[PDB]
Amino acid sequence: SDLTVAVVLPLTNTSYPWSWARVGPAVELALARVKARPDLLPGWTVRMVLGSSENAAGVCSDTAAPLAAVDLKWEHSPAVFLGPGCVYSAAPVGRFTAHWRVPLLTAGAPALGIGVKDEYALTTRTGPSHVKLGDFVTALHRRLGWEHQALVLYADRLGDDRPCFFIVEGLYMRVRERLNITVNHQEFVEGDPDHYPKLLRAVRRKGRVIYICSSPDAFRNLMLLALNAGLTGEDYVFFHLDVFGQSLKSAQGLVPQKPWERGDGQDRSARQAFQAAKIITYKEPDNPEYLEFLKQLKLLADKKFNFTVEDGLKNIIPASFHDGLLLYVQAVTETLAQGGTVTDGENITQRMWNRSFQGVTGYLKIDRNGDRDTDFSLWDMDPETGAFRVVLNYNGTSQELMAVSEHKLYWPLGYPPPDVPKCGF
Ligand SMILES: *[C@@H]1O[C@H](CO)[C@@H](O[C@@H]2O[C@H](CO)[C@@H](O)[C@H](O)[C@H]2NC(C)=O)[C@H](O)[C@H]1NC(C)=O
Ligand SMILES: *[C@@H]1O[C@H](CO)[C@@H](O)[C@H](O)[C@H]1NC(C)=O
Ligand SMILES: [Br-]
Repeated sequence: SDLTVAVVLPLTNTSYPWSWARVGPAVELALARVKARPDLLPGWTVRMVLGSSENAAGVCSDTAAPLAAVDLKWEHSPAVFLGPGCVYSAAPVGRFTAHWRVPLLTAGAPALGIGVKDEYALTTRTGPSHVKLGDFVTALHRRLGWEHQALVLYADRLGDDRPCFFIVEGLYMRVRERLNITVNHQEFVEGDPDHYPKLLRAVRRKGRVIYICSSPDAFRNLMLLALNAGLTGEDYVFFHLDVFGQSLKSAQGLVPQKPWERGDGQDRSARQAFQAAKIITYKEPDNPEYLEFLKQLKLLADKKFNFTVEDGLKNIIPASFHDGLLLYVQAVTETLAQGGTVTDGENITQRMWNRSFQGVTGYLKIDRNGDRDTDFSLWDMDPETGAFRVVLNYNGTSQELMAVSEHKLYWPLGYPPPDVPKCGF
């Protein structure tokens, strides 16, 4: 019989990490692996029905998505939902699926609010979530002895899925819960020169350990301004929250990363400014199955989905959809083996939560709350070359920070700055 999967993702817009053009080829690869394992889903064939989260304007919507989920639910009685990826689409869809007691799988929806599983029942997140970044910051602060204060600056585009707002919301709640520190925050608009005076005033008076969520250019600009104001690596550290690594190039091999470089006549000043800057990204999976996945994903997307998949950290999302689907397929199989059936959402979800699995993204742990443990990398500058590289990795499960390639964290004075200045703010 059929195990029907309902997909609510962006079907025509190709610009999201969870767009169908990237997730669809990944899902196909997953279903081919399943089809070649007869021990899986004994007497059940996975079929896919598709609905779009996009409004007329072509963006993922808080309206189009639940309307589509409702339609797919009536027409197909799906055993499970795949997606949505956008916070704004996921929020209403997840409340519906919870009410239907039908499992929803996603590698998007990183927002804090989705982690409230009393509301978002049977939602399993197999991609990153923003509280996990709070875990990473928590670890950093314990490693480096920062136990009092931090400042967060963040900005977003005109009005959308507000990635940076949700990143900060996630970071703030988790960090406050575990470290009891004071976390000042401050929103700004990127294209507005009126906002810079207040940003630089806030850096001066509100913190010394500083987190910035913004476009690569807004970060560079702020660093240049910080330098000109005599705010240097001795008293300050600036973390760029750039989870998908936009400020950095991919498939570089031995070509050194110089995120401070523009050829705009400020490169020397930028390099000098970036001595005080470190970059926080998701961890690039390093296992060989992943590189094979990327090879296969690229070929399939170009062939059947009319789309060129670029190298980048964004590709972890479709791979996590891939892995999530397989984790779900294993769970259903285990449920069938012990007398259950495919529509037993609660029993299927219990078998995914608090569990380890091996997939193209490597080792993956889903925590007790149904959210994947997320790994992070910290990049900083070789003072000799100006180049950036990964110097620390964070394992989301063990909560361990490990040195990478025997590198040392760069500090101008050889030790990190205190989070409170010796004379007060
Ligand atoms: C695909 O999605 C992107 C958004 O993720 C669309 O681009 C935004 O479009 C709105 C108007 O709808 C603008 O105000 C934003 O500033 C745009 N932002 C970005 C990031 O470009 C894009 O138009 C969509 N494309 C299609 C064909 O539907
Ligand atoms: C992360 O730590 C966990 C828990 O010890 C371990 O299972 C896993 O193998 C680690 N991840 C990697 C990629 O080493
Ligand atoms: Br979506």
